[PDB]
Amino acid sequence: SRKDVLNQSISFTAGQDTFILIPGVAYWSASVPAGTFPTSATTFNPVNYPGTTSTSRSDQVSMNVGIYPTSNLMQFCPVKLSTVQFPVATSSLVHTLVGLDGVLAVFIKGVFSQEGIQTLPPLGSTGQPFTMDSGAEATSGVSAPEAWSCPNPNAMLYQF
Amino acid sequence: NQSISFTAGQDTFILIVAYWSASVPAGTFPTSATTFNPVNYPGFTSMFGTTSTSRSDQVGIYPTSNLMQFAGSITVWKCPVKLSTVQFPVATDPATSSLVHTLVGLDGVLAVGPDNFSESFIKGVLEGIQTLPPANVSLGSTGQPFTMDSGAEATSDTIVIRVSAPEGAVNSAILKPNPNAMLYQFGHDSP
Amino acid sequence: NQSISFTAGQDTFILIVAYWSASVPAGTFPTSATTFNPVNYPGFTSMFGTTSTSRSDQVGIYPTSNLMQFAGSITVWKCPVKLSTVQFPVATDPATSSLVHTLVGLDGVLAVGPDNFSESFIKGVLEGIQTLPPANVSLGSTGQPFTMDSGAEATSDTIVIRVSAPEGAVNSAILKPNPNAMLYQFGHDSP
Amino acid sequence: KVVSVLNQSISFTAGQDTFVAYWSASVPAGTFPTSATTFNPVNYPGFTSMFGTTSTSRSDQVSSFRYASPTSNLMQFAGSISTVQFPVSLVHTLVGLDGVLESFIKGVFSQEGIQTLPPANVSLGSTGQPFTMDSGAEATSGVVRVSNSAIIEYRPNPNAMLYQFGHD
Amino acid sequence: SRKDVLNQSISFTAGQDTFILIPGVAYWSASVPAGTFPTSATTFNPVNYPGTTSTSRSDQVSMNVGIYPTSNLMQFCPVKLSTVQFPVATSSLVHTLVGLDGVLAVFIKGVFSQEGIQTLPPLGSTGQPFTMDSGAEATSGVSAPEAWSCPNPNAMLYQF
Amino acid sequence: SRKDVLNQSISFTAGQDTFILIPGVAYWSASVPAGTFPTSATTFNPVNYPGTTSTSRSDQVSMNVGIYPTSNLMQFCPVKLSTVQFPVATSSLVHTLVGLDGVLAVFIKGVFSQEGIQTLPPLGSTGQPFTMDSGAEATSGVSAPEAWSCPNPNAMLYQF
Repeated sequence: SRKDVLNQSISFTAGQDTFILIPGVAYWSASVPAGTFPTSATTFNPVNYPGTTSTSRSDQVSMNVGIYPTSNLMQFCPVKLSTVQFPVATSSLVHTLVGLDGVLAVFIKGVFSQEGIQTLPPLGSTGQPFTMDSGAEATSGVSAPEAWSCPNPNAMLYQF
Repeated sequence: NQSISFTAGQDTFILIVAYWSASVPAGTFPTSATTFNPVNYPGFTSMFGTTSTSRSDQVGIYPTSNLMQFAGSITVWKCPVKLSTVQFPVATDPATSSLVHTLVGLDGVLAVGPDNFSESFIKGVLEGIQTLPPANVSLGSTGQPFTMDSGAEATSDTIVIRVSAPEGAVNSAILKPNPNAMLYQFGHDSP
Repeated sequence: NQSISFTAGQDTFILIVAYWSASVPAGTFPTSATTFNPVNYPGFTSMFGTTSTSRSDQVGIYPTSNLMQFAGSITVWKCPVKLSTVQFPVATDPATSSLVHTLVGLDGVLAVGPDNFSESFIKGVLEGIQTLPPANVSLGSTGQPFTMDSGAEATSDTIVIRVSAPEGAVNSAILKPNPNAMLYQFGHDSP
Repeated sequence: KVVSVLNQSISFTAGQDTFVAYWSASVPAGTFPTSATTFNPVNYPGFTSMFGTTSTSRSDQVSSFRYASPTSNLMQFAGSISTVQFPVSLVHTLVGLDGVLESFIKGVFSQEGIQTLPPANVSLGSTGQPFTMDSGAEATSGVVRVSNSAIIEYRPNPNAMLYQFGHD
Repeated sequence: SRKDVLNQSISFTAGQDTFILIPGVAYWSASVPAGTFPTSATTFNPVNYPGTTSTSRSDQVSMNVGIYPTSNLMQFCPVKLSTVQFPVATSSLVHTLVGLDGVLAVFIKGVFSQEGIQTLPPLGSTGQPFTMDSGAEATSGVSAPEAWSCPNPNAMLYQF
Repeated sequence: SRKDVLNQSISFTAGQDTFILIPGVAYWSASVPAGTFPTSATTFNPVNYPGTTSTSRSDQVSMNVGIYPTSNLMQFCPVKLSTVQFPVATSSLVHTLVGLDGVLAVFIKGVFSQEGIQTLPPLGSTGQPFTMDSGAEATSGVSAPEAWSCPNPNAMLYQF
């Protein structure tokens, strides 16, 4: 029933090739250097549509982002969330993510088209091409040369 | 695909990923230690690589026997196989509960089903998974009746047969995405 | 046309000009040295002469085996064969680059294809060219996997079989203009 | 059963008028190509894993074929958008090709031994080509004007693993 | 787009049996003696519709000839261009021509119905019944007892 | 019958004052330095509408050029062909050209309005203010501070 909007502002990365990707989480853009692709060393910590613990957030319970020029006129994969079996030398089944390999390999007009999760890897043994994250628990769950999308009987969304 | 022959005294249990021919002596059923192997598809290891974690980085029969060996059978029931989960509490330091995989409901395999094909032979008719169960976990913890072993991953309805080769029988037959890789340029769409 | 038998231990690779039965041991695939011969058509040498340069101067199967030898297979994929060209620079005096012929894309032959017929056997189912490659040029320069040798020209989809004769098997079957010459007076026109 | 692209940002050489994905050179500004010039082409991503690598590998995965078919700012920009035979013996050569011989802003919208044309130990003068193929190194790939920064169903082989996802 | 016409005049061969055959090249008629057929020793050098090197002519890029009496009233195969493999004692693939065998074996009213090439053989080993030619490079690329037929953006034909 | 067109592209001479002048020959522009005029030392070698020897070209046998900006928005005489008598100390009559004196002496919007010859001088004694040329035989017969115009019975143009 939500209608996520986020008038986000950027000063983009001059030089660094910003690779922008994409439920509260608004968008994701690890900043990669010039010409290259996200290595295993590359990571982003997201942005979120604003408005708990990572053991609580279950208490309560669509596309077409656009990018528009914040600047003047002269300075310029179907991914699913898998998991992993891995034998231990102490057997588990924990989360990993495939499909990121379909990200590294495939102006001013701009483009419009279209519990416990905090740290996923829970690299390399996970099979993820690189490392995510969402940072601290409370605050979260294009080359330069040199989000607008979309209970229980005791929590707030029940009325609407 | 290939062309096959079976040894006397035994019956083989090939399944429909469509190559695991478990085998026990003639008349018998699989055991706990019944633990077979895969003999892979036409063209497999190129598709999902030599690297284990790279396993998701792209995303009837007829006899070959003569006639005066008149002896044999085929038998197919069927049972559904569901890959499910099972936890177990283990007194580690501190004590843990490990959730692991299991195929369940298979036990129609180990016995006669009501539905069948059974007359003579000569007419003819996720990431990380290696074995079920994997290492360090007992088959007896699962309660699924047997393990099936992938082994070398550098090499690596559910319908099972029962072809019974009695003693002194020649039992022989003809048995059988991410944008990154090139397969989009091979990919045709859904109609 | 004729009626044939095959030796144990081997599998033959007959092709569809429709007579070149390459043969390797049982289970194996052709080699570089796999180099077969033609066994010609009904009535050939009269048509295109005994003279080499005069080669353009006019312009299923069923078994023959019994039953208690119950053993065998047929296997047919298919792959297209395209006669193409290949050059190569050779340090002659002065150094030359010789363009020569090659059949390319054949390499589906050397492996399992997805599409097939494979169950038991007993049911049944330009000017100058001599060999590919010709003389004085290496097969390794071409990269086509094998040579096929015409030999004596005074005697002289592309579909290949795989009939596998295992050890101790009786594997047997029934296998198969210019105005100058008289054939205009034989020639009927296109409809 | 048949089997079923480049995003690349590039700036062109200043003072140098510029002609798998593309194979075209740059001349001096206002000038034309001659016998001295070849071009090192570019590729599609990752195709070599699908194609082949060697000095014998064209035709190991796919047999044959038929062919269906501005990074700068407004302050620094400038500029504008077979076979021949011979005595010493047969060499391939593209024939009739010679006829190749407002301003940059508005952009453009439009639709083995074989490593050199003319080949190794072979001259250009017999061939009538103005321009030389080089194809880069064969170890990576192979083959069978703008004057300031800017940007097919095949007959397969059945052994090839691409063919387990082909269609008619 | 060409419309080759050639008002050709002949004084024919009295005695010698003239065997007249047939892209600029207008017609071809090796003159053979009385009664016989073209031997391997027989050759013609063509005529051409008028209006370079044999390494240049690529710079730029339909039937019914008739024969009409030039004289008074009392004095009187689907061929295709093949090539040849031949092993060398030094391996090549060079041009030859078959179908000429369909030429040697099958008045005044007259008859109307219907790079590097200079020397082809590049005889006998070629399999040609006889020897062509076109003569010098620049000037070219019926028994007596005793042609009217039918680019690149830098050469002249581009406008029409 | 020809309709010469030539989509010519330039990067012009920054600094050097390009003086652009004007049958296959498309245009002519000797590049002269800043402020000055073509001296005797100044020369151009032409461009030509594309598509022989200089003793052959007789084998076969209208205005309004326009100039249009190839570039962005911030980085920026009735002549007749005479001849010459000259006494020799060895008497001839060879070619020279007058009217070039009416060339040395008289933005972005752009302007639209309106055998044996290879080296002519065959300077100074010729009376030409400066030296032409057409360069090699086969390939041919506005200040920066710091062509679209318009036989014999044996050559190709005879049909059209």
